[PDB]
Amino acid sequence: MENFQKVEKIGEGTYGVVYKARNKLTGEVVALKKIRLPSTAIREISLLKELNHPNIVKLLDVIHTENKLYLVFEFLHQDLKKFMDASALTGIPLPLIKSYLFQLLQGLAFCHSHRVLHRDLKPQNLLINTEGAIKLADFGLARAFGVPVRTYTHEVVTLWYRAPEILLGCKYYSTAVDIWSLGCIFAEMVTRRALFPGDSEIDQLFRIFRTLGTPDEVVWPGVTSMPDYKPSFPKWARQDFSKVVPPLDEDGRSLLSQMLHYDPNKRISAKAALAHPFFQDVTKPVP
Repeated sequence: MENFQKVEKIGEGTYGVVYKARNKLTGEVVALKKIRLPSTAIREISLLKELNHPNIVKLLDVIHTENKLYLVFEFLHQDLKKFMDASALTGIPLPLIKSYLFQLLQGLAFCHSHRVLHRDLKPQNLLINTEGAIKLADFGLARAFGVPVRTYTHEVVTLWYRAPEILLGCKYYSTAVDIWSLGCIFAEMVTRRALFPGDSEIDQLFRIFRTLGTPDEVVWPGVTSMPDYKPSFPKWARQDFSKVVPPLDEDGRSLLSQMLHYDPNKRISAKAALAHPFFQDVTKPVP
């Protein structure tokens, strides 16, 4: 490319490496992602150039050159995974949990209003600044290519944040998949512990059943007709959420419960969740 100077590698996303880089012409400091290459990828990333929102990482340009796709992004400060790790002793304060959950729902509501799914929400894919904003990153190829099992580095793509409709092998995905993922992140921010740390598809599903109870045709009409559903699934009782995410207050447990509804058609929308009593006292603090 020979137009930007790489200052440092800052990450490996699902599809490619990411560099802090400095535009040699504009002095501009960017995040530069490089994906090794097909034409469908390029056309899909181009639609992202229009998906602008304060809670989506700003895509500044897309360059198809030399069997490579470079994405130029605005430069933020750290991923949420690092901030959660850094905070494991103290715990992220609630108003900041509340602020971040508010902003992510705002980002999802925008995406979902334009029928764009993230499909791979997780702390690794959320970027914060010093200003106390949080942003959706690493999405837009999922509609076309789905979610790979592994990264370009052959790292395992975590299942901890996958909706059960996906794990049970439904091949048509609603916006509800993102709400599940965000519910998982919410609980993790509170408890400083992954809600459903599965290491396999069936291990992920059984962790979900152990906490929320095994779904049946009552809670989830059609579920036992899912492609990968087995009548031989063990039948666990639903657990008290007071056990699951202490010491989250009643409004939090109630929002979370609606975010982890088994039936994607009963699961709260981004837009509904923004109206939830849990956000009545919402503010905007910083790390």
